[PDB]
Amino acid sequence: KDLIKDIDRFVNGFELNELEPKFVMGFGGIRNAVNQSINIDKETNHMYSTQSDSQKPEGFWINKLTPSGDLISSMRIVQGGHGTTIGLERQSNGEMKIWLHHDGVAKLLQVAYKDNYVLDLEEAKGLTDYTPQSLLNKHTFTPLIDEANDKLILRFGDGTIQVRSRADVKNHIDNVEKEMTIDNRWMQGIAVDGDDLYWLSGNSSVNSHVQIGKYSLTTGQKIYDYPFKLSYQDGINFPRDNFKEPEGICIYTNPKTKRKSLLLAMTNGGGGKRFHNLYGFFQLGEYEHFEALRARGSQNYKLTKDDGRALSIPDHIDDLNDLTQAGFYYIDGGTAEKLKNMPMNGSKRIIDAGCFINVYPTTQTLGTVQELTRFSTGRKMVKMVRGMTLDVFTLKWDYGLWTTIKTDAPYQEYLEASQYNNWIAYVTTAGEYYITGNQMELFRDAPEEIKKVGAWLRVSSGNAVGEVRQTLEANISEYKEFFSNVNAETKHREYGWVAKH
Amino acid sequence: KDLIKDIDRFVNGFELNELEPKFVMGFGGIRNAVNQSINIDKETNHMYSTQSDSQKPEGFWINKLTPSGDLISSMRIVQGGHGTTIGLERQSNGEMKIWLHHDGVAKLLQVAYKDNYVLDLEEAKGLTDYTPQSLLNKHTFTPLIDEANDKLILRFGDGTIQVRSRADVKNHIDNVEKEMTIDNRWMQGIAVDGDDLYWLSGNSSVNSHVQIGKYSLTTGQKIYDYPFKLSYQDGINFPRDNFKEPEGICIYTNPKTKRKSLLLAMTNGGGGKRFHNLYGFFQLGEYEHFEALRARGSQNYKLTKDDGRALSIPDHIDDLNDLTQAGFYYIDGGTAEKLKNMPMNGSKRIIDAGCFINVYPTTQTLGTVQELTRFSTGRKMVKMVRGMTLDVFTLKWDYGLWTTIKTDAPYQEYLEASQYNNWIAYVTTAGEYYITGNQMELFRDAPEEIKKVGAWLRVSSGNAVGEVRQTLEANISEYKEFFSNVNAETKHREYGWVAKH
Amino acid sequence: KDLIKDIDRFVNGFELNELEPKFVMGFGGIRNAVNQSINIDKETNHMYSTQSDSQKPEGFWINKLTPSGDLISSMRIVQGGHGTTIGLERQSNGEMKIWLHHDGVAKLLQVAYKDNYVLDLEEAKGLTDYTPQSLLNKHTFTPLIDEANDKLILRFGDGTIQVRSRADVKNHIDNVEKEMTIDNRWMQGIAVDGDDLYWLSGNSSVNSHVQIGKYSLTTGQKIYDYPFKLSYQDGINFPRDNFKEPEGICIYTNPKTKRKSLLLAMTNGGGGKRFHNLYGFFQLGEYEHFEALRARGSQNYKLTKDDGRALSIPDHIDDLNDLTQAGFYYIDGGTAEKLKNMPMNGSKRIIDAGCFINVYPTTQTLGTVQELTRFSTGRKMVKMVRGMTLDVFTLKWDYGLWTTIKTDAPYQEYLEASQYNNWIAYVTTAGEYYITGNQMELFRDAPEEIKKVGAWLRVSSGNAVGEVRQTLEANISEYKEFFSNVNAETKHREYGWVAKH
Repeated sequence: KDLIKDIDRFVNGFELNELEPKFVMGFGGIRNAVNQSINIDKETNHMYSTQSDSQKPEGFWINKLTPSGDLISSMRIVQGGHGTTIGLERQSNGEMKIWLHHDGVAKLLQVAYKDNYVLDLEEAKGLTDYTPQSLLNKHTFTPLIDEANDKLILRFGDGTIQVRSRADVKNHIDNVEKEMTIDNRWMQGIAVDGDDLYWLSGNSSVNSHVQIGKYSLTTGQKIYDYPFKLSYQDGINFPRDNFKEPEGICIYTNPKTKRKSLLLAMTNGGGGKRFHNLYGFFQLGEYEHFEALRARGSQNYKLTKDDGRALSIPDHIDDLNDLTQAGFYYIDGGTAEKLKNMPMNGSKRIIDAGCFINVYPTTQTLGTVQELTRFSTGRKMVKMVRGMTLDVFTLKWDYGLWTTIKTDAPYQEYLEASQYNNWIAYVTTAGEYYITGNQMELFRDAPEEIKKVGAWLRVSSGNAVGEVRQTLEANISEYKEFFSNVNAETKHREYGWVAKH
Repeated sequence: KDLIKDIDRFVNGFELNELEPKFVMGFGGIRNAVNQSINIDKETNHMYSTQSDSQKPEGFWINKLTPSGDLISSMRIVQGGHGTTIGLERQSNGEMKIWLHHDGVAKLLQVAYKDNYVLDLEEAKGLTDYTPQSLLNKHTFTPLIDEANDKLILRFGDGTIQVRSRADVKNHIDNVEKEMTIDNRWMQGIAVDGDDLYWLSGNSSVNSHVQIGKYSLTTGQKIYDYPFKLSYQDGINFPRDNFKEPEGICIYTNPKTKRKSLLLAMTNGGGGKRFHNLYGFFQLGEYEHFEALRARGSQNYKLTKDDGRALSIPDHIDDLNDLTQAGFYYIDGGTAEKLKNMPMNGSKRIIDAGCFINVYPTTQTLGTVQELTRFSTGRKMVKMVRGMTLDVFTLKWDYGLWTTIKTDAPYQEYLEASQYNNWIAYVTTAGEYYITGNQMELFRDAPEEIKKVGAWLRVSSGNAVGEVRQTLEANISEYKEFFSNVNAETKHREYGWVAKH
Repeated sequence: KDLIKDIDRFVNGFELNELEPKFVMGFGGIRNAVNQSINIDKETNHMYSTQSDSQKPEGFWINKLTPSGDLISSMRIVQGGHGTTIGLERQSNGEMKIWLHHDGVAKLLQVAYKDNYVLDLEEAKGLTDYTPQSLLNKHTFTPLIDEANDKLILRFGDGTIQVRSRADVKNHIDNVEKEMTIDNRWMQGIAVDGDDLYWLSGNSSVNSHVQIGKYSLTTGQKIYDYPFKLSYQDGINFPRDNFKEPEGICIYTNPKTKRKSLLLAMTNGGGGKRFHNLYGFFQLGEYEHFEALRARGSQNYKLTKDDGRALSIPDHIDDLNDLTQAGFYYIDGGTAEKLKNMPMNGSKRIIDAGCFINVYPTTQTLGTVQELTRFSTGRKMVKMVRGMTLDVFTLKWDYGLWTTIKTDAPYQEYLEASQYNNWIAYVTTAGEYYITGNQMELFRDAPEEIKKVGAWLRVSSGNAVGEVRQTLEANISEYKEFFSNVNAETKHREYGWVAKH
C-alpha cells in the first residue's frame, strides 16, 4: 500500500515544495537590462521575454528567443508600460499574437508580433481595444494566459486576480469567472495552471531568499509558501556580482507527455552586465525536454579543457602537419623544440619557446588554418599562420606556406649570429629584427661599412621570383641604410648591400 | 490495479508512438554531403555513419565517429553503391568488420574497417563473397544487423525483408528465417529489434513530416504509423535553411540496463552546408546515457554568455592584472578608462574606447595571454597582447611587456599633442600615427624644419638597450624624412632629428 | 507482487553493481599533475580536490572548485604529505574547515581553508592537534567524513578502518565506534555511506580495470567486487594518451531529494598533460542534479558545428552587413565572390578566395566585430576587421571602416593591372604588394622612370584628410623609390610620383 503511494508520488507527483530547482539554460534579450517575464510557445518551443526600454514614459521590449535562448528578434511597445506580464496566443496561420496592456493608450491589446519592429504611439492608438466593459478607467493590470484551460488572467496592482475566458475577451464578453485577492517583498512573477496559482517574490540581494507561494483558485487561500535557494555561477547563493533578481515564472505542459514543469527566470550580474538564467521545477523526466533544447544550441565540440586550460596535443603527435583537428592548443617549450615542421628561418626555429596553436574550426571539406603564438613574457610574441587542405580522393594533405602577422614590442627581436650559421641571408621571414654590434661582426655577410655597429634588419614580403628584400638601418646618429635581395628558399643573395645614403 | 499499470507503462514501456523525440547530439562525416545511415557499436560507444561519395558509379564512405560525434576516420568503398544500410560486427580481437553490399562487384561483403583507407575496385574483387546461394544475379539489397538477436537482415528494393542468421551467412548457409513485404514517400531508414521492425520515411521539405512505421515480424503487418515533429535550430519545424532530411535509424540496447532507445539521424542546412543531428526516442532514464557521451565531447568551460554576448568582467576586477581567467570579454569605454594597468604610451591610455579582451585558454601551469582589441567604428582597431605566468610556489603573477599587432585603416591614428604632454617622445609603441600641422606646432620636440606641417610618425621595435627609433615623414610633395631614437621607458631622446633628405 | 518489486528496485534502488557509470563533468586544479581526491560541499555545491605538490618532502594542494569544475582557489599544505583523503566540515559562519593529516608535523588537523594561501611549516606547528590519544606515535592514516552520519573515518596504511564520531574528535574524545580490516592493485579511493564502505582500486593502464569493492561496516566483510569500464574521449577504454588513473570517490546525498550518488574521479592524458574527469553512479533522476551544475558552467552558445567544422552562413544571407550573429564561420570562394559589402580596393575584391569570418561575441548592446581571414595555401593570408553597432531605438546598424592586420609571406601579393582598371591609385588598403615589370607597363599611373621594371608597392595608413601615401621601391640593384598621395575613397592622386633618390 505505502510503497506504491511513495513510488506514485515520486514518479507522478508535481507538488512544488517537494521539487528541486535546477538550472536549465541562459537566454538573451535585446536590452542591456534585467529580465521581466518569460513564457513558452508550446507549438514551436520558442521563448518570449519582456524587458524595460528605460525611457521617460516606460515602454517595454518583447524578445522572441530560440529554444536555446538565443535572440531571434524583438518588438518595442513605445510607452507601453512595464510589460510585467504578457500572454501568448499563436494563431492558425502560424503568426503570434501577444496579449499585453498598453499603458500609454490605456487599452488591453492583442498585438501581432513583428520581428525587429517598433510599435509607435500613433499606431497603438488605431489598434482594437479588448479592455472589458467593466474595466475602463481602471487600467492598473497586466494579462497572462493559462494555456491548458485557455484562460486570460488579469493581475491588478492592488492584488486582485481576475480569471476570464480568453475567447470571451476576444469576443468582447465581460465575465469574471474567478476572483481572488493576493496578500519589503513584492511581486516578481505569477503563473496559473488550472486551479493552482503561483506567486513569485524576492529582491535582488544575496540575503533575500527566492520564494514561490502556491494558492488555490477554488479555495482562494494560500496553500503554502515555498522558499528555496538556487545554485549560481559559484554555487548556492554565490551569483556573479552578488546580484540575483527573480524575473518571472511560467508553467509548461509537455504536449506529448502531458507532464508539467514550472520555469523560473533569474537575472544575475552587476550593473550594465546583467544576464538571464532559466531555472525549473520538473516532474520526473521532464528536465530532459529542455536539456535537449539547450544541447541543440550549445557548443558540442571541445575547444578547451573543461577547466579553461588549452587543449594539449596528443602524445602520438610529433609533427605539426598531423595536428589538423580543430581546437585551441598549447605546447610547452620542450615540445616546440622537437615537433617536426615548425616554422624555420633557415637553421633557426622561429618559435623558440612555448606556443599556443589555434587550429581553426574547419571548412566544409576539413581545410583548416594553424595559427601559432609564441608564448613569452620577456620578448615579443610572434604570430604566424598557415593553411592546409585535404584531398578527399587520396586522403593526403597539402600544406601552404607560412604567413607572418606583424608584431613588435619595445624590446628587441635579438639575432644571435651562431643560430643562423652566421648568415644574415637566413632571415627571410618578414618582420623587423635587431643585430647588435657584437653580432654584426660575427655575421659573414654583414656590410663592411657598418661591420662593427648595430642595425635593425627589416625583411619584406616576397616578389614574383620568390626573393625577399632585406634592409639594414644602422643604429647610429647618421643616416646609413642598405638593402639586398635574398631568395627565401635557398638563402642565396642576389647582390651585395646597396647603400641608400 | 490501474495506477500500477500506468506507472509500469511510464517506467518500463517502450511503445514508439508514446515517446517524445529529443535532440541528442550532432555528428560529423568526411563528406560535405547529407548523411545516409547511423549505427552504434555497443562495445565501444563508437558511432558509424555512411555518406555518398558523389561519383560517376556511386560509392560511399564509412565514417567512424567518437561517442560525441567527432570524426575519427573514414573508409571509402569505391563504386560500392549507395551504402543505404550497413551492419556492424565487432570481432574478438577488437577489430571492426562491416557487412555491406558492394554494388560494384555485386557481392555481399564482410570488410575489415581501416582508418582513412580507400578500398579500390581491384581489392574488392579479391574479397570473400558472402552472398547467399539463392541471391546470385539478384543484387538489389543492402544488409543491416539486429544486435540483440544476432540477425542479418536484407532489405530489397521491391520492399522484401529477409531475416537471416548472421552466423549462418558467415558460414555460407542459405536459410531465410522470416520474410515480409514492406508497403511520394520512400524509405529513409530501417531498424529491427527482435520482432519489431521500424521503417523511416519522409523527404527534406519542411512540409514533409517525418514518420516511422512500426511493423511486427511475426504478423507481417503494420502495427501503426507514427508521424512526429522535431525541434530544430529555431524550434519545431524551423531547421536551418529550411532543410530537414531523415537519414537513417538504429535501435540501441544498453548493455548494462538492458533498456532501449531508437536513434534517428537528420541532416539540416542548405546546399554545400549540410550538417547532421541525432535525435532519439528513449525509455525512462536512457537519454542520460547519450547525454553523458555528448557532455564528454562538449565545451564545458564558458567562453561567452549563453546568448552570444561576450563575458563581462566581474565588478570586483578594477585591474587588468587580475583578469587572468580564460574567456572572451568585453569592457565598455567607461571601464577601459578606469581599469588599472591598461596599455600606455606615456600619459596617454592607448585603448581610448571600449575593448574586447581575449584571455587565452591557459597553459598547463595557468599561464595566459591577454589580447586587447579596441572597439571603434570611426577609427582603426588597435590590437595588443601580453603574457603572464603564475609562480606555483609564491602564487604571485609575473606580467610581460606589451606586443602590438600592426593594424592600419584608411583613416588617421590622430595624435593630439596635449594628450602626450606635448612630447612626441611619449609615443614609443610601435606603429604608424599622423600628426597634423596644427599639432606639430604644439609638440615641443617637433623638428623645426617641418614645425608647421603634418607628418606620419612611425615607431619601430626596440633595440638591445630598450630604445626605439621614431621616424617622421613630412606630408608634403617633396622628400623630407627624419629619425631619432627614444628610450621606450623613460621617454628620453638620444639625439635630435636626423634628416635623410 | 513481482512487477512492483521490479519497479521499486529500478526507481528506488541504489545497489552499486546494478548502476551504470556515466561521465558527469571535467574539473581543474592548480597543479599540472594527477588528481588525488574529490569531495562535495553539499551546502554550496562547491567541489574540493587534492593534488600532490611534487616536492622533496611531499606536500599537497587543496583545490576549491565551482560546481562546474572551474578553479576558484587553492591552498598548499607544505610538507603535509600525500593528501590521499580529506574531510570537509563547513562551519556556521560559512567558512570551510578541512580535516587532514599533516605528515610534516605528525598531527591530525582541522585547518581553516584560505584562498590561494600557503600553509608553511612554522604555522602548522602552532595549530591545534586533534590526533586521538591512542594514536600518537602512530601517524600512518588520513581522514575522511561520512556526511550523513557525521562520522570521521580514519584509513590506515596497513588497511585498518576506524569509524569515529566527528564531534568526539573535535572534543578530544578518543572512542573507536567501529573497526574493520580492508583486504598489484592498491587503494585509489574510499567513501563511507552509513553502513556501506566503498573501496576504489586500479592503476592507470588501459589494461587495468577500474573496480569498486563494497563492504558492510556491521558485518566487516566484503559484499562484492564491482569491476566496470568507463567511456573516455574515444569511447570505452579509449582514453587520451592511453592513461586512465582512478583518483578518489565520494558519496553525495541530495539535500532535497535525499537520494544518493557515488562520484568517481579519473585522470586522463599523458605526462605533463593530465586532466581530470568526474564520473558517477546515480539513483534514478539524480544525474540531472549534476548535469544542471555542468550546464551552468558550459558554453551554451554555438560557436562551431558539433563536429568542429566552422559554422556556415545561412542561405538567406547575401550581404556581409547582415552577418551580425556571433560565431566562427567559413564561406567558400564562390560565396565570397557574391556576398555584398565585402572589402574592396576599388574594383578589386580583396578577399578573392574562401574566407573565415569570425564574428566576435558581442558587446552588451550587441555591437560586434567581423574578422575576415582569406583562406589560401599558395598565397599569403589576408586579415581584416571592421566593427558595427546597433541603434536600439531605430534597430538600424552602423558599419565602420575596414582595418587591415599586417600580414606577409615569402610569396608576392601579386597585382594584376586589369583587375584594378590599370590604376595603381585603386590600391588604398594598407600593406605591401608587388608589381611585376609586365604589369607596371600596363598600369596607367606607373612612374615613367621605372615603367618597365617591377617594384614593391607599400600603402600607408590614412592622414587627416582621408589620403594615403603610396610608395614604390624599384626591384633593381640601385636605389630608386617614389611616393605619391592618393585619396582612399575617390582614388584621386594628389601629385605625381616624387623621387627619393
